[PDB]
Amino acid sequence: SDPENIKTQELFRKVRSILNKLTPQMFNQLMKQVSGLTVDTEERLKGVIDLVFEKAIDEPSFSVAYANMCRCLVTLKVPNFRKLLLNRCQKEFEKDKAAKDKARRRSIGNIKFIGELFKLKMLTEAIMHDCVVKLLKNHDEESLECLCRLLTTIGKDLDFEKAKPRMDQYFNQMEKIVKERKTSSRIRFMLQDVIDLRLCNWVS
Repeated sequence: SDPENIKTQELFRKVRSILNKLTPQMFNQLMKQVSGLTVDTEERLKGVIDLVFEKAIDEPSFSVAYANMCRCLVTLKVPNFRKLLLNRCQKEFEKDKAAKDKARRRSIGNIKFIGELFKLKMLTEAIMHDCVVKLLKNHDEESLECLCRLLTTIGKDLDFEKAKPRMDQYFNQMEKIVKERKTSSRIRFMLQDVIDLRLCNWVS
């Protein structure tokens, strides 16, 4: 395409610039920055979105920022945003199903980001369940703490009358992890907190 290839180039560079400020940008400045972008193509929206995930995978810690970034991009029409997001998210999942004990570390980062996106309504409760199942699968301290923090924050939202059964199972799997002391008493107290919470109808 040649001349278009040039604008797609500048777009991507502008987006890498936005993401590459060593000091995470807050929402307001994000809206002004994103308004200086031209995402007029699906290949472009998908590329920008890819750029964001790649950054969020490198610095999971700033996933609140990147999620806010995404929150700004969803204010654009292109010849369907959440769809590309979901698709992009399930990519890590559909790929995680394929030191594969270091994949857990990367998995924790991704889930933190995905959870940040879910908190801004850009993702489905269905993908959160995938996350929970993935966290229970790996029963290491990091995964469990991620699980405890996640469920503490979004637990009741996921706890819908129709999801009650799967949630019932998650929590019974956690109690089992407690009962068997192959985990630190610390993680065991954290686990018992999420269980206490739920038993208390998610009221503190």
